[PDB]
Amino acid sequence: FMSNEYVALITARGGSKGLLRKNVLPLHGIPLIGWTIKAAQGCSYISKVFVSTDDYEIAKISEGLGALVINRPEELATDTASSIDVILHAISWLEQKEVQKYEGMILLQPTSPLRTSHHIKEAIELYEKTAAKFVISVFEPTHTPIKSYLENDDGTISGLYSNEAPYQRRQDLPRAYQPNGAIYAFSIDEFKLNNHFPRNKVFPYVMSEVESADIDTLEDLRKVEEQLKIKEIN
Amino acid sequence: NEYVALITARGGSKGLLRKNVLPLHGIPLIGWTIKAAQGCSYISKVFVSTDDYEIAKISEGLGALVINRPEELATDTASSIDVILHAISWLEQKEVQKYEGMILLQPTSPLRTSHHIKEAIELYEKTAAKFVISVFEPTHTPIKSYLENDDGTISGLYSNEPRAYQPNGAIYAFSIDEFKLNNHFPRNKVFPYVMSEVESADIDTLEDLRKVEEQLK
Ligand SMILES: Nc1ccn([C@@H]2O[C@H](COP(=O)(O)OP(=O)(O)O)[C@@H](O)[C@H]2O)c(=O)n1
Ligand SMILES: Nc1ccn([C@@H]2O[C@H](COP(=O)(O)OP(=O)(O)O)[C@@H](O)[C@H]2O)c(=O)n1
Ligand SMILES: [Ca+2]
Repeated sequence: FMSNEYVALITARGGSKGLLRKNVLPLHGIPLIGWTIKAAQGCSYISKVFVSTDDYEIAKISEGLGALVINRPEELATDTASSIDVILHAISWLEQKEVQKYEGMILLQPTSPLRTSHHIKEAIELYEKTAAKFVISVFEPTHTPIKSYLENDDGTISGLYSNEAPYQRRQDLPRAYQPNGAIYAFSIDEFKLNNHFPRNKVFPYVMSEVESADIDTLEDLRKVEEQLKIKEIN
Repeated sequence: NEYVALITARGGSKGLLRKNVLPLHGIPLIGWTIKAAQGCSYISKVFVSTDDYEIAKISEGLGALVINRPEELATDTASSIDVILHAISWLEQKEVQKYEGMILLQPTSPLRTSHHIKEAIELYEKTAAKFVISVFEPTHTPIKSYLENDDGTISGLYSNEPRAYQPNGAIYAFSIDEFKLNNHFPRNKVFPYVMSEVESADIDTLEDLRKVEEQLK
């Protein structure tokens, strides 16, 4: 169908495998998660923004900004909790609590603050243009994996893709992509058919390595702060 | 075994302007590679293949010999094979000395030292290799990436999910005679010279150059 509706889902847990409270850390005057909430809200194609959280501060920040809160069960906020299970829970919550029927879900990670409304807009346009079942934001690494080698038992090496691939121009080879975790745009119906992410009609939404920045440490956060400060003062 | 170093440096670039001649810790970028080739005992002569006046002036000034590269071989479309074949042809006409191996070195790898070149040539001799290429093991293994299919879709490169190496572009040590009979890089008896990710730094932007400057102070 030509006319489709989209819902944004932001998954942010309180706990972490590190000694960092990532999702609420200040970045250029606002909590980290705020950059992703605002990117979703700023996009014309997004009807509603939902934040799935178990945390009081994340929920408070989210509601304050105008996003809707999906109260996530304890089991789904553990270090062992599966990405699929959180999505299925959010799909279930939406089907029971939200009257609007959505074709696609735009899953967005709070750890990708350089992914903007413009990136979401473009990813949804690609999703529609290609008749995709799943659009994932990716980047082309500086050292492309299509030009890599694998080690043989005798200690020699051979091209992973082909024998001539490591010596060929990157432009003359199929492109190899690395997902950056910023955007996962998928058909809600196709996700709950296999109860997992679609395996077919998967298209890449290409972003630069610079815009692919993922927050894991205070250094990652410091680097992005400087980048935003540099764009501010020029 | 006698070895000739070939440094391929074109004037043009898709990104960073005058890349090969930009200052890095007191020396033009290319000078780090010229000096790393000259500092290695196994290297008899150092040649710089360029289409550029500035690169040639810097190279001659550092004592390297200049191979004047034709315009078509300095384009964005120009093949790696064609640049090497041209240098092989130039060497066979303009050089009385016969070399068994060619050590192809990129000026964009300034953290690759004489020590790294010595070790790659030692591996080349010890293994009786047809080809030795400097590599690194990336933090994100290439086997876990996606490959773009013909219809525009993506799927896992290797499978839907082994030791992987990524060439860093710093050193290519191969037999000249063997390269001439194949008109391509050897496909067998290829051994990896493993370097760290940190020493595998490649200059493409002013940020890459600034990062190397900082880890050079
Ligand atoms: N079961 C989980 C795991 C991570 N996440 C969130 O997904 C983002 C990226 O996860 P991450 O790689 O930083 O992992 P942790 O910080 O949770 O150790 C973070 O913003 C998490 O808050 C979640 O919502 N539910
Ligand atoms: N057709 C070409 C392309 C690159 N090169 C050189 O190969 C090195 C690395 O090239 P590169 O991958 O960064 O691409 P460009 O700088 O040419 O855009 C540089 O020192 C280039 O000057 C060359 O000699 N002939
Ligand atoms: Ca873009």
